[PDB]
Amino acid sequence: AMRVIDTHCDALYKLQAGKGKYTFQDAEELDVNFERLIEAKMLLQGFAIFLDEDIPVEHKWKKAVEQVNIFKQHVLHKGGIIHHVKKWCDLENLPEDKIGAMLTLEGIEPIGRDLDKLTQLLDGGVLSVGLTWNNANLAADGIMEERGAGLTRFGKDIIHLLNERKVFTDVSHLSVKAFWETLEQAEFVIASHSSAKAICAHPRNLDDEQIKAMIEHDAMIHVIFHPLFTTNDGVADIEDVIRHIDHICELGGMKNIGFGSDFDGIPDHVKGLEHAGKYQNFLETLGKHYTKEEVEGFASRNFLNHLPK
Amino acid sequence: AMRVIDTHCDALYKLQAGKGKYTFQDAEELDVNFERLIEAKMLLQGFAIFLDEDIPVEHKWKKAVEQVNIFKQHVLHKGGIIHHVKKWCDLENLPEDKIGAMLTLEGIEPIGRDLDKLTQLLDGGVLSVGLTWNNANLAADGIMEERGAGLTRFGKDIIHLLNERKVFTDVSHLSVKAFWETLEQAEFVIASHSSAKAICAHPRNLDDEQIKAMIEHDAMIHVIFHPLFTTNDGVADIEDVIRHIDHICELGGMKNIGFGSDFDGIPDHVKGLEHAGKYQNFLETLGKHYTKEEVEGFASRNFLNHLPK
Ligand SMILES: [Zn+2]
Ligand SMILES: [Zn+2]
Ligand SMILES: [Zn+2]
Ligand SMILES: [Zn+2]
Repeated sequence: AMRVIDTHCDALYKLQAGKGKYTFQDAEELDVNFERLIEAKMLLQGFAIFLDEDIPVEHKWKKAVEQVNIFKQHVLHKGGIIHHVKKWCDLENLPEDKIGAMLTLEGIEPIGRDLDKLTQLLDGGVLSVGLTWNNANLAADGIMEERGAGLTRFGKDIIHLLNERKVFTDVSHLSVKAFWETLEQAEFVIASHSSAKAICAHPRNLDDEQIKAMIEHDAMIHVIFHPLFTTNDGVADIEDVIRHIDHICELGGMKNIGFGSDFDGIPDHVKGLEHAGKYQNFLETLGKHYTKEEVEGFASRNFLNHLPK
Repeated sequence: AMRVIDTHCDALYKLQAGKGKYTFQDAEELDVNFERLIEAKMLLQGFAIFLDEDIPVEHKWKKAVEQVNIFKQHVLHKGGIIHHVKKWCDLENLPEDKIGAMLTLEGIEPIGRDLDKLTQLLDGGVLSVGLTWNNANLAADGIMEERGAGLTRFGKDIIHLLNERKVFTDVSHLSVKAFWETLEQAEFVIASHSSAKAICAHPRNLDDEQIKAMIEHDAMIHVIFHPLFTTNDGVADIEDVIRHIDHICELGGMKNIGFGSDFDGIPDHVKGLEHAGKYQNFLETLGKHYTKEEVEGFASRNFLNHLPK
């Protein structure tokens, strides 16, 4: 039984937007639903808290908390199997029949200038935080901001707290400058859903020096199943995804690769990776390029070897 | 009788903080109150919209609308004499017995990332906009942010809107980088309350190169009545303020100088200038140093030669 850790899906965002017309148990419009987790044989799934950039700055904090309660009410205890991983020890002591679920924060927009709002979310079980989504915010510039500046003092204050609380600092949407400053400050670095710039040149992807630095830093790179970041022409199959894994391995990152699908946040899908239920198929295909020992590394063992401590 | 244009006071912030306790007509706590505007022979006073940095992000818009309402309800029409300058033509056509009052925005924090909220403020009469106060925000870094970055996409979009609406872009608290990028983007530039760094080396002040650039751009520099920005030692009298005026004149900016007191935002005052009712005393001292025609330039004519058109 090849169990799977996936670091990033947008199920919370989709449920929230759905206004009840979607049930987490079996909605077919959700790449990540309860049935599809079982079928994926998930060990752990990360659920991102993420608000539309058009949610007014003064409603952000309320809508975030709402997504959290959607998690607590809809996702948790589903079928008596979904278990809340609120701390890394909850993960290391999870049963074989239970599936772990954790919360992650995709941009700090919901917290304004307030570190107590962040502390609240951390007390709620948030185990990974990305300072930015695509845009400039109070902590740093995201990757689509042309200015591409690094961290503010507020940003550094945030990371200092993440370090203190054994929470991942997620660089996936971070500007190039922010990424580098973050590596300097953060103790536990992850890229929750990124691929390799050398294979697909989207600004969102990691260049070779950044990948080497991640490896050197002992950080995790979780490759994304989004075709816009997989191939330059934006149309991709499973083999295309594998070419990104190949690239990171050739840079020496065999032990630093995991999966970060970005399921439910995908406008278009990779052929054969249409939803979390297609996971074991993906692993079988992967298994023609990598030993089972290596695939298990990508699937869960690398991540489990990199828990904040 | 020489009339006075002053581009910047914090009466709205004080009024709001006073929680109804301060009457605009004559409160001693208000550096700019009605009786003192009369004594000053004010022609036009700028009223800044400014929130404590500690106001949570989700309440900023509300607190700002509060200040606009304070302006409309406590300031306008007082004595049948205070007249709303909502557009520049209201200023050039002010009836003889009237005193003009205009709104300005001291940092774009209250609008979140919503350009429409800015459009509302502009429609309500904001005629000058500083992108930042001291801190990083969604538009640019302020002068006290270590990162010291320039304009974001949002900041550039704001300036385009200000250009189109014939509104001043105010660089008084902008980071050095943001200052230079703003001179590039903004059609109508002002420093609503800033002095000369060569005289007083505070980081908020303008160095000779910046001043020469302001003059070249045909921008207005309004000298401040804050001791902290007036003398290196923080203790100042009227003659100390005049040194800044002299300095700018020497750089060739006699026609680009006006006044920006920052009254009501000053913990300790320039001796002799403790409130707006001392303004004529100020002009009397200027008159030792400059012809009457030159003093009228600083007091109002210069600003009146620089209205956005
Ligand atoms: Zn997302
Ligand atoms: Zn995303
Ligand atoms: Zn102010
Ligand atoms: Zn100020």
